[PDB]
Amino acid sequence: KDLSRTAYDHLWMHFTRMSSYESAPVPTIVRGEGTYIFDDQGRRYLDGLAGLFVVQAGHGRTELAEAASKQAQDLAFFPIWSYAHPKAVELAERLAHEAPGDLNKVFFTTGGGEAVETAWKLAKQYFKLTGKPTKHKVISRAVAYHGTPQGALSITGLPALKAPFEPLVPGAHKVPNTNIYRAPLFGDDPEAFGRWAADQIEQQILFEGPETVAAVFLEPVQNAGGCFPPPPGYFQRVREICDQYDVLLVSDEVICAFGRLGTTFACDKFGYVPDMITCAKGMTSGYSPIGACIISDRLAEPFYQGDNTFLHGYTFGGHPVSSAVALANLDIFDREGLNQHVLDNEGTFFATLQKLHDLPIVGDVRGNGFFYGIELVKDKATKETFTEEETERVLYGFLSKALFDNGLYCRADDRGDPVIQLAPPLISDQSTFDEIEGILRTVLTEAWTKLHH
Amino acid sequence: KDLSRTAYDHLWMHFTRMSSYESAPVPTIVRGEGTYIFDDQGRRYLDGLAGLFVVQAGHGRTELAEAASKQAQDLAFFPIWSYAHPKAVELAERLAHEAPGDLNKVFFTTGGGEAVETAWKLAKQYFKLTGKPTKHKVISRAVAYHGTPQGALSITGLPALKAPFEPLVPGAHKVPNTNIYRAPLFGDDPEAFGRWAADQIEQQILFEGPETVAAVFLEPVQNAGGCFPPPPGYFQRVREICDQYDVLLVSDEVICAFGRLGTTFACDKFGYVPDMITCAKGMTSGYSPIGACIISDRLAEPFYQGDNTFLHGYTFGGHPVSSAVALANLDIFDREGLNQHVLDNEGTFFATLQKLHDLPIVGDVRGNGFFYGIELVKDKATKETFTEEETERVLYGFLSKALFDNGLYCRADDRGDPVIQLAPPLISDQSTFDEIEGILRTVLTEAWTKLHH
Repeated sequence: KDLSRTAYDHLWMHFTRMSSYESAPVPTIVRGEGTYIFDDQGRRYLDGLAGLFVVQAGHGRTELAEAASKQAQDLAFFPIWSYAHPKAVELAERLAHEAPGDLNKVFFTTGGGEAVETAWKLAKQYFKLTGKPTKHKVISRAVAYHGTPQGALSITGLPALKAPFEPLVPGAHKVPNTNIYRAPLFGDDPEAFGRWAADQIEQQILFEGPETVAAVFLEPVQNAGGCFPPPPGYFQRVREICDQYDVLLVSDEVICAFGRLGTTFACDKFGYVPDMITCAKGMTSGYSPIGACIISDRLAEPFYQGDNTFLHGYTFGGHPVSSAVALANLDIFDREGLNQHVLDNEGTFFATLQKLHDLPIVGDVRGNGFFYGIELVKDKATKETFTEEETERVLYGFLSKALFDNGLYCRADDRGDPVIQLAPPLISDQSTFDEIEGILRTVLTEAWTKLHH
Repeated sequence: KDLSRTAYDHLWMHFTRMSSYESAPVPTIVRGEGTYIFDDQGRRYLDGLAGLFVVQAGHGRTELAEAASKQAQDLAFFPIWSYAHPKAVELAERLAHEAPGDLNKVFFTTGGGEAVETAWKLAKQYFKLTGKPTKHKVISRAVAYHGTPQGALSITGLPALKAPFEPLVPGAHKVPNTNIYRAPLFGDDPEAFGRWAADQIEQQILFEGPETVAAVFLEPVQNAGGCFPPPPGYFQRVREICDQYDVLLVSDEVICAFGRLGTTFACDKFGYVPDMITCAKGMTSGYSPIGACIISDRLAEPFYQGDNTFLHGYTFGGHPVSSAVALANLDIFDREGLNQHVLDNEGTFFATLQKLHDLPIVGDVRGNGFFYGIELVKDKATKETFTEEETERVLYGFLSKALFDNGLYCRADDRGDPVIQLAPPLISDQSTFDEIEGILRTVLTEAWTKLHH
């Protein structure tokens, strides 16, 4: 009314229908502690998304706050633009050490979209430097989100995010996602489904001509569309196809890295080695912006000869304070054994959510690690979806309001989506899982009453 | 212990020829205080670029370090994705209050390129929402830098940054810059030159068809190419042209805002009101990454009606810690009067650098505020440029090494450029200006001896 008004008048929120706050206060979060956040009235919510798949270590970490002030006092900013500073160097070494294979070169960004832009640009120049100048196209999955700058947005697979802005950067082609719950083919045969879904990458390579294709971008577990884990055999086949056709595999780990799946790099959870990794989000548990494109030495080789230069960069990539905070965050990971904690508890988290399958609105519960989706349906036997009117009234309206009002934050850009996603802080335990399931049961029971069956 | 091997092995530096560090140490900056930085050997350097046109208030600001820890302990991260947090709201209000006209809506980013992407995307959607769907093209100046994600990169006017990555986002067209020192026409008539240079924007709009053109992107003072201030009457005429043809004017103030020219928004230094401002860099004096696209209420209006949404965003845009730090930085500005300090000292800074005109290698001294370029030439009478060999040996090699070794940091991405640019912290004073001139005189005297006349 003062500050909800100030927000509506000046703060253009991201992925927000701003008219929603014409005659309703903007929900304003002011404090977090552990797994909880608090609004400007002191109401408490379980942070069911860890902010935005970010706050791995939990909120209120004095050690990360003090890491920031200690570094800012000493050197808050100097560019890594033909210069180094110690924390960037130390963090690049650490990330390289954790990364698989020969992924030893770290190109810092501030965000994930910036990292995706980096990976595509690097692929293009790599092929120019190695005598394959027509290699430029990229492949990614339907419904996947890979960011919003216009190159990343080409790789993105959500038409609603793209249609207002087209034309974008040429060369981005789509293949099916691995949502077996709605598979057009082989939904009853996970291994065949995985082989089919991977083989569609080969088909698109052949369609466009392999000498024109540079890269394939895949999340370990796809977020947008509603949390799709990989089918059996999928990544091994993708790697084989990329090898065969001289195409680079980019693991887009902006969500999945830094323990979300119980490993530092999520490609290790599924046993594949990509050519590049994009990451951001949980590198600092969100405490200071930073991301990276981590790159195979094989790719870097030509750029490190003679007068060659990757004429690319970001003012704030590799920022001293962010780098210090990332290192302190990884120290928390190591000291508290957060990656192992996630591996040791993924089974019970999944089982706790799966209890919701006895509700008539719940069609599917799926995920991996500390990352799950609960897909809502109008009828479980037919997997019937919602009408446009039901989506507005029951999902955007009733469901999203009810989850928040009953103490569970888990809706941001996806308020109108029929899948509820969860990605709480990695310090979450059985008590957290129980609190989540209990609120979901209450709210999903009520949601069913809002549907005309 | 020397970090040079760790850096070469893992830190892919931005805009860097990495082979330069195969058999030479990486210059490693570890600490800053005020206008100075220190390397890991304890040598001290004047920060002649304020890092990267960033560190407006100077290094070692306890106030900013403590602002970061205070906020991070309370709420380090929550997304502004259909939610607000108090520091983002407060900063949006403050930026809106400082911005001219009806520029009251603040769309936060982390970086400048992200902000430029924002502005172009917003322009495209705006025109779709207001029944002008063919408006999509952008105009910008030759040799201008507007960022590196592939939409921003289209607006960028440096072919070396673009050729390896083409094709980019269609619709970006170029017009002449305002480098009066090498004007083909009106070199000794600034007013005529200004009219001419603005008129070229109208010509390009006509060439492409006004109903296909969305926006014009211009820095107040152009960085790349070597510091080109606007000629008299230029921006007034640009604003007239944009109004006539229903094209949006975007002031790209990533370098120029936050006191670099003596005002909070640099468009105010030159007396024009753009439709959008892009900014980043000095918002926090670089202490924590954040930027913004600041937007006219007239542009926002259609997006705030009904179901309409700008489906765009960045995880870390408007970060709580960055927002807190930005507010504390603006507090320093207000209490110390840094904007006025720059207005009061720009004349003597410029006059001090102009003393270098008596050197035979110095072709031009130009700039505005605390932003200058010193253009080097092989012959002052003819304005003769350097050969490729001279550029490598004398500029990339001798000059850039000598500047650093004599105590002046002022070379990053531009080590091989014939223009030396300067943009020190805004706390710089006459002593700083004299220190700069003295080092430049030493090094430029020596550089002349390296050239075969």
